[PDB]
Amino acid sequence: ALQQDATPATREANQALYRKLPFADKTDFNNAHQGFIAPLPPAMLKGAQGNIIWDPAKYDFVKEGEKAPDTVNPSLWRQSQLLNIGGLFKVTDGVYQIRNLDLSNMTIIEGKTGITVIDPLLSAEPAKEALALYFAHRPKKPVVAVLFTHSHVDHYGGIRGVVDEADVKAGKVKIYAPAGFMEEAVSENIMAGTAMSRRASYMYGNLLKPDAKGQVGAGLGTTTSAGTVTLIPPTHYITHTGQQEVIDGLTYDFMMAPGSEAPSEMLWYVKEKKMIEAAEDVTHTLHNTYSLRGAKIRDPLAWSKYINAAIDRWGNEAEVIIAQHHWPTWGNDNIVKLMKGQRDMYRYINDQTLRMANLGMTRDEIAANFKLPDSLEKQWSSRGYYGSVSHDVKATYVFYLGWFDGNPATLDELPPEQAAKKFVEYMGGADAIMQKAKADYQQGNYRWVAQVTSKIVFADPDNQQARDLEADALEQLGYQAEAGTWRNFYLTGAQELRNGVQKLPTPNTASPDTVRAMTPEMFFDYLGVHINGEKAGAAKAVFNIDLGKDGGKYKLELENGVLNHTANAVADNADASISLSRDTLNKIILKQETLKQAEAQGKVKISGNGAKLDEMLSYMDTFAFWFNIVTP
Amino acid sequence: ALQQDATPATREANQALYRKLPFADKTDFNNAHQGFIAPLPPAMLKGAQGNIIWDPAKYDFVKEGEKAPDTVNPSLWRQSQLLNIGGLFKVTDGVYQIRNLDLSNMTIIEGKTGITVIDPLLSAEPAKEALALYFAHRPKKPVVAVLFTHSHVDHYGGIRGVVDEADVKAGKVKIYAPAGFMEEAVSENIMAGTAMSRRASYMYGNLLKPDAKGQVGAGLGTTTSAGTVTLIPPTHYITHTGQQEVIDGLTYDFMMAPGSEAPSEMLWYVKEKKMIEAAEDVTHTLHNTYSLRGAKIRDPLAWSKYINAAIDRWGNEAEVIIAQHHWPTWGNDNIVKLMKGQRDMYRYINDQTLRMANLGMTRDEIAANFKLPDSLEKQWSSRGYYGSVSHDVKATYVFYLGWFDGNPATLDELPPEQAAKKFVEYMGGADAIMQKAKADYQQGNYRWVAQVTSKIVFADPDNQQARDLEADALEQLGYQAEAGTWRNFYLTGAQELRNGVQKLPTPNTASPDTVRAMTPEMFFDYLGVHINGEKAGAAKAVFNIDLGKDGGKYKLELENGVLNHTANAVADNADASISLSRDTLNKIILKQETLKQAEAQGKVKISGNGAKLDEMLSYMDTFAFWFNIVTP
Repeated sequence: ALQQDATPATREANQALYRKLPFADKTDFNNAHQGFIAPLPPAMLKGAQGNIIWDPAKYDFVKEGEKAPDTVNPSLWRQSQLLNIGGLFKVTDGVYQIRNLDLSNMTIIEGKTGITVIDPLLSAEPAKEALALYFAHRPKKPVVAVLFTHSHVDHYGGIRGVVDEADVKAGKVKIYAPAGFMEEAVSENIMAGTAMSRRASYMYGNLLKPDAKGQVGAGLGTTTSAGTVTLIPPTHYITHTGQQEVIDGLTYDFMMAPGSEAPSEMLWYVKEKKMIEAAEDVTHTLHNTYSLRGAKIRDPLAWSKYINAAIDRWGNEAEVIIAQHHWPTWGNDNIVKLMKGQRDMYRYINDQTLRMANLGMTRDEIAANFKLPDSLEKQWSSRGYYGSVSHDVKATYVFYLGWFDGNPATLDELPPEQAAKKFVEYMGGADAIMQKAKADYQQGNYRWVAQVTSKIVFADPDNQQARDLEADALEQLGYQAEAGTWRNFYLTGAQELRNGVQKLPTPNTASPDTVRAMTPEMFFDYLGVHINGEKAGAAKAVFNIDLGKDGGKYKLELENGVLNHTANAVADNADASISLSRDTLNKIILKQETLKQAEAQGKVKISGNGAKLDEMLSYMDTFAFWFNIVTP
Repeated sequence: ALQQDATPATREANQALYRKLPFADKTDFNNAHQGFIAPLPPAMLKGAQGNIIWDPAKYDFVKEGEKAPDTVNPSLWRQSQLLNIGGLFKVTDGVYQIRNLDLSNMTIIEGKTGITVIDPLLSAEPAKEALALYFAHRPKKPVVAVLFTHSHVDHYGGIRGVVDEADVKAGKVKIYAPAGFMEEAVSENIMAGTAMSRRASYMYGNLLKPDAKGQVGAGLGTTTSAGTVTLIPPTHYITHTGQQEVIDGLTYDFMMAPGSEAPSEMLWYVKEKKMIEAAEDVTHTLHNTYSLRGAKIRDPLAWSKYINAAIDRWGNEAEVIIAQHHWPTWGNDNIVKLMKGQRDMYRYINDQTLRMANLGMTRDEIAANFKLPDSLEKQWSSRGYYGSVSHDVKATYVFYLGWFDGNPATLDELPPEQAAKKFVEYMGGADAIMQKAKADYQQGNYRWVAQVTSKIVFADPDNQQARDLEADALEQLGYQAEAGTWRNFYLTGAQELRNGVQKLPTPNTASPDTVRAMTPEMFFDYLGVHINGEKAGAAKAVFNIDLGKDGGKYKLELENGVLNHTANAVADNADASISLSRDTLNKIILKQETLKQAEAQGKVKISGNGAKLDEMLSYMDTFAFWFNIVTP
């Protein structure tokens, strides 16, 4: 089928929102263009081959002055043109940012000796063209210190595109991260990785075409970079909310996330610049509450209290605020106005969800009856371009109560494919449903049209008349979607409903630096996820692993279709004892080497019944990427 | 209230489970009867106003020898007759337990000077009689120390029914607890308290009659006591996995749960008795993963590693294991066997749910294709009597991925009330659904019958003919339910359709010891949850709270229907300033006094616009306990 135009119902709904929000307030466009020095270099970025790492003109069709197309939400169109305002910018005296060279920004602070780089993007190569752009318009100076606001891959992924590890190991450069950086940075997307990355293709529009009926943006940033993920273990750690550090003569007043355990989130304030580093916490969008790789950040109340603490502290004298994802704000009364609204927003999501949940309302009907106060709804900085008030309220309900709404009629519901066939039966077959869905599509009830038509699709994936009608309803819901994430999910579902899943390349896997940072317990947990519990449910096998002076000894127990691991343990009844170095284990994880070769070359000694080890490894499955999402 | 008999489909499903499990293995009954000394006093434990705190004959119809009724699942009935084996028991030389005087047990260990009490039950009155039943068969000695295993009301609720706080301050009694006991103990059922306690009435069958057609047990125990909930703050804290303590001559080797820097749960090993304290973490049921009042404990993988760490430690020399629930185990071979089967189950739940997730399966689909190995299926200690495999597996998906399954047709559905009206319309009305659902009922498809019949009831709560057919299907699903919590949920739901919800009294919310331990920030958060965000959206007020030495000052900013609070701050221009003692505030929180009554006695002074305070307080709703669960 073909991509349809906007229906009268969609145009009317988009037009109504265009007259609801303060579109006349061009304050954001003025802050975004402020301090502009130079645009981004014109050409794309490639790795060894022609694989595209970044395209500085992927969303050129989102012109700054042009009216929103009938197929794009007028609010998302405004954020997307505000988003593509990119280049090298000057925030204030001696601090500079490179925007729209990734999903996030890169901040460069100048000191007495050299420069300080903050959040060196998700990949090394975009971080390189960003630093080379800064040095194309400012004096050449050494990189003295690097900072990590969060402990996630979109904050540290390009560390060695800006600094050298030999200079970090030689003490020439320092890296500052929160105390629990290493424990949080590794665990981001390891256990549910394949499910998340396939979900991410829907989320960031990688399967869509950048035009008025497809990809347009992601809200928090334009799109993600696809280069090399790099990691250097930090050298200096911030431990408490009252800590202070002197970086190149500049005083950094820090503040850890709500005094939890090994805090992984960080906010600071340069006293001389009067500048708050908002990280991802104070941005110009409602946040998803998760990270780029699915790791959760915090709950709405903790987010709101995190901001309220940063208002009582620094609020009376702060004159600059910068973030990892958007443009700065320069007025003190403007900055407090911004934080105050962000603070109240997250507490409203938290407290009003708990109120209606205590009143007996279920997850979906709380999100329906959720009305924002007039002063918050009109704020541009809290529009759901990345997150969404709808699914954040639903997520807040599932935070306090379970997945279960309490109604026993939903405790053991039928699975999607079983229920669909029973739904189609009770509605009199596909043709009967089609006759009524076609009439609900005229009225613009695309949410309900998409819902019943999916029952036909899940009861019969071969019904192309239904898949096309569901895609049509999915497309209009995407045309009205204000969230770049919601729009990408809707249009990709419409794409794979008309055409089917496309086996595109799968941008490799884990990088050598993330596997190096990976801990042995995680690798053993990683192995247990691949064990087929059905095939291995009757097997028993015990192994001993010795990783030497860089890892230690581990006792592995396979039983009940389960792979347990215990550190600093040796089993006398081990079917086989394996002794290899961590470097040899790393390149085996990187698929750079096989276990069969490393054993034959003497890199792995397997003492005992080697047949048992091969038996366990045959119980392990492989995770195919392109699995069905919008279809069974 | 005409409750049906078991259908042929229900009898088939239950009998199939009988030929599936090792019912001939009566090992659990031997350990349940081991060490019996005396039964519980048959007299009921009545409250001050004649209320029932505990009934020792509540489940006398659950006889150990007789066969399970057709309306009770045979596996659950076996667990329920095991649960009613209560009284004073001897475990090993010098330690004793009282069982079935509460949902949990009370352990008493004899030292050189007196006795040591562990987990003094849920209420003071049962704990008082538990200590009396012990002293009815043992030399009278003073209680020397008290240990809390978890930081929840389930474990400390009856501390002062066993100990006097005067002797605790005078050093005559030491109260041991995990490091972060106080922070975790208070933040349980405060925010979503109303919703959870109402859902709890479904879970523990308090609205059902104790007979074969209704309430048979709660799996983890029979039921909960309804007495005075008390709390005395601990005196000695356990902080690390290596810490050792000599308590009344006996050596305790503690182990902390990993994850935080001040955990709230702990296990220990009494060296001189070769005994492991297993808490709730190694019992004879699959656990809910949450606590008694909703606060979550662990994910399945953390639960597995918790047991596994307690296996590496203490594993090969333990000769006795006791728990806060169920019966001990004595053979060292049997102890490791019990712990290993408990460990591998929770890892199986975690690792196998992530495997099917990475294969693209959704939450409800994973639970439907989830199958255990035969070695785990036969274990009695892993059967789902409290928690269940189905509901633990679904919660594990939500633990890693969100509530959203990825299908865009689920992202923005209709609320349950609007979707139900549209579903019934597409199905040709209620009577068309009824005729299909009546036939489905006779075919045994009770899960699907309750699902669509719920659409009728949510579209028309006054359709008593549908509420009956849904009740019939919910009733058969309860007769087949292996979990006492699921059975109570299914049967309480069917009861509230036939007769509706009968607003019987109220099951007591908070007690003075619980609120007195709350922090001022908690009361302000508790207040912000009650703010009706739509009556107070346009409202604006700033208040100053001063608690003096016992609390300090607080600035209460109130805009956008949001109650912000900031610690140790004053508002330069506030509507009113309130100064009162924390002891007076606790009287206002507990609804013993009001701020108008307290002000009429000079305890609260208000300097400013008191009528503005009266306005903002008028915006707060009262949470009705008896809200609708099975109907809108």
